[PDB]
Amino acid sequence: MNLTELKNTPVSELITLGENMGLENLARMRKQDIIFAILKQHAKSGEDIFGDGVLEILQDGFGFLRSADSSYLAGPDDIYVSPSQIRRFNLRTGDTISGKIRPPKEGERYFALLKVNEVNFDKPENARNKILFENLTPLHANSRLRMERGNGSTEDLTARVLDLASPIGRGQRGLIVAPPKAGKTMLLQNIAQSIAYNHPDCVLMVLLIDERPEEVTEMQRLVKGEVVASTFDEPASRHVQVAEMVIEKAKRLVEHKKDVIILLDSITRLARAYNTVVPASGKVLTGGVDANALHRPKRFFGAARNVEEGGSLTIIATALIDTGSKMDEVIYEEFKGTGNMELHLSRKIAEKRVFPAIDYNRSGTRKEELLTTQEELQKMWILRKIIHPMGEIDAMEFLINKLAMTKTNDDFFEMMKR
Amino acid sequence: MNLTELKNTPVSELITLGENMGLENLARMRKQDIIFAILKQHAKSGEDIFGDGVLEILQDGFGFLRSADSSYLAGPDDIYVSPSQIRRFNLRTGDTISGKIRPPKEGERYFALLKVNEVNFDKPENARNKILFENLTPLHANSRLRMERGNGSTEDLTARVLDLASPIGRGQRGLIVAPPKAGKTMLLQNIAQSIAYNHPDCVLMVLLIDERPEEVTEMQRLVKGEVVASTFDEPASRHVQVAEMVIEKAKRLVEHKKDVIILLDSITRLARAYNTVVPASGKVLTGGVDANALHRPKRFFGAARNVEEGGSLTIIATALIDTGSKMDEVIYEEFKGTGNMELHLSRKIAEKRVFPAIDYNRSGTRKEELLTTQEELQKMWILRKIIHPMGEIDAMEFLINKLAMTKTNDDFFEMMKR
Ligand SMILES: Nc1nc2c(ncn2[C@@H]2O[C@H](COP(=O)(O)OP(=O)(O)OP(=O)(O)O)[C@@H](OP(=O)(O)OP(=O)(O)O)[C@H]2O)c(=O)[nH]1
Ligand SMILES: [Mg+2]
Repeated sequence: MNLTELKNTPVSELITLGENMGLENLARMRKQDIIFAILKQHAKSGEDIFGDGVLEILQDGFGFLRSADSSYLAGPDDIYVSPSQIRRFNLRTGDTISGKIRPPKEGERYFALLKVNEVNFDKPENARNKILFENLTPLHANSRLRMERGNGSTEDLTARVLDLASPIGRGQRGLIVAPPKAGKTMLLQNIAQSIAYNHPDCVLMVLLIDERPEEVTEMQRLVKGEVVASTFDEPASRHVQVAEMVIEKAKRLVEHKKDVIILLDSITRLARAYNTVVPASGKVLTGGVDANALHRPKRFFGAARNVEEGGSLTIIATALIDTGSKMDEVIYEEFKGTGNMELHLSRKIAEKRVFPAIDYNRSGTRKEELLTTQEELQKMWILRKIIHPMGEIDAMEFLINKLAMTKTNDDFFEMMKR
Repeated sequence: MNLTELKNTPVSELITLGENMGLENLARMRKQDIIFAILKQHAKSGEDIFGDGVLEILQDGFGFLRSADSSYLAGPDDIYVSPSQIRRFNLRTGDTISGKIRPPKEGERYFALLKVNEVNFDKPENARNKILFENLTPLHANSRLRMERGNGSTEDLTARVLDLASPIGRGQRGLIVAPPKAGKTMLLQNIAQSIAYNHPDCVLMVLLIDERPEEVTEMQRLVKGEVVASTFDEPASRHVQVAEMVIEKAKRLVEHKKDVIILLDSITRLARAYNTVVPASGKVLTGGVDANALHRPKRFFGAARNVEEGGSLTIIATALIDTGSKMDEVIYEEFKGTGNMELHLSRKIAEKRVFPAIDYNRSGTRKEELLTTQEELQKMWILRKIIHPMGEIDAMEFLINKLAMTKTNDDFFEMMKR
């Protein structure tokens, strides 16, 4: 029996399946309780069960395989694995493990792994000789990630506008400056769709911190891939835990020669959660924040890199400014010159209901010549020269108007070449 | 007899009933005590006493059927339900149980439930199979709640202004930012009347926290619905208990595919009560608040959603700003991004005796395309474009002057189009 099959099924179908098996009252308790009871009954039946999850090390030394469909939330059905297994097969937090599951015997409040048959989509033995994450050297991004949809639809307009504004490559550490009511989500959704279509091989995971519960559903419906989020109901501990699990899973994927892309929703929310969770170091920085608090956001953000051996790790993050909270621009002043590429959004442009509201003159990337070719580089340079004089809002209007008349980016290339 | 109808009777009628029943004193006791005495005297002869109430589950195992007449205050007349009944029918806190009761026996001082005949306005068997609230899928609000009644009276001006400014829908999570002496109570009263008029099907509850005793009675005599309040002369535990009972009752009602609307007089007062009642976690933010504390009010605020299966939970809570306290400031600080609808009251417009004192430029709703039609949305955009250059007080004066001339918002749009 497949645990993920039960998890993916709707709750009503789970209740009906349990009632067919029996168990009497099943509707009232949560989904995790339902799946736990159904799994226990099926194990009592005798048939072997196969389950998969993402491993995590707890402070007690034990391992837990959290599930992605629950946004890595601890639950009664969370498989728990002894440190003996971790010693037997070299494992750490973020690893994806699939195998047969032991029924919960006396003293077993959760399910446990009997035999492991898959580690990070690979055999257990082949995971021992892999190299850690930052043992691999950091290298400048060189392989361009093309996120032009190419269908000519209105959705592709923002993708190509950001592409000529500031190209994004594999392994880059992007940064988005998003004032309130600027279209941050309407940009993230398009970026996620472009990544999922143009580059299906790369693993796409979306991390949302301090989000509204209603937006999580639309994010997880629109994005083809893995969406994990922590709403504002959950404490800062949950935000930190989900962020750490996501970054560790990405690092483990990179170590396994996989290419993974992370679309972080907000650096500011993560930094606030980290400031809340960490103990005080005895020194209070400006704005009621801790020096040690700001370190772990840097640890999360700096993992974006183009590994010369196994692939890339791209982390696109968005910054919140002019929110009113002073810790927000404290975090901004911490990350002034950290991102490889920076895209700036403008509130005044968004006021006229013309989108995308970006500042083309400000938005740009460093060492762009590596990602693009010579012709693209000089074309971008002359475009910067010619749209440099006119105002940013008129610049955006002219850009969207001109890209509208052109089917693709090459049509624009030939248009400004004449 | 029925306990609820006895509770609804005035105190003098209760004393007369106790006297003609042949019971002495009953004058200087509280309402609950005289109710208990009357119930005991009638129970000595039987006649199958009835009673209903909202279930509050205590950690010891058993529960109590509180009444909304006393705003769920603990009293001698509360029905006592044993854990056996809570186990036979799956009952959680907030369930509305109605049935016959039995007189207390030797060794017990509370009336006990004898035979349940209604749970959540439904048969117990049907209520046992309901899906839990947490398993329901949140969604963006799409069904509008039109405040305007079209009467043309000067009271409808506030409703029409608010319909133009920040449209609301079933399942919204609204926030009213009100400085002191701006007119929040009158606005809440008007919203309650508009809801009771236009949408009689929705369940309307008005929750007042730390309110003055006279305002409580004013709201109870004005609002056509359920009003539960806890005055300032009560411990913060009382505020916490009342808020939790209200939210649990709302969740149970929503589980039955019902639309529930909750108007919260102050999220700031609720946050203060939670901060007082919660144990200190050792990390204290600016102003003396505990980061652990604000997790509980947020869970109250985050329950507002539009359930995909059916029903919705609208929560319109007022936030107090510029009250002269840093703790209230940080409480509002932690709550900006949670709401999908905001309405900003202005003291500058209030001091000129121009009402409603609504800051039109700084107030709005998120994703208004779903609630309103295309023509309504474009007309609203035209009006916003017209208003935007004006100052807040001039804009509100002009808007109210133009709005009073006609009767309905549609005719106002037609006139402005010309
Ligand atoms: N059709 C279209 N709309 C765009 C586009 N780009 C931006 N927008 C609009 O910009 C708004 C999105 O802003 P968000 O980033 O979602 O809001 P933020 O709070 O900054 O981030 P968050 O969603 O919390 O993570 C939406 O309008 P609101 O009604 O929510 O703003 P309004 O609320 O003023 O009515 C979008 O419709 C685009 O390319 N096409
Ligand atoms: Mg956001």
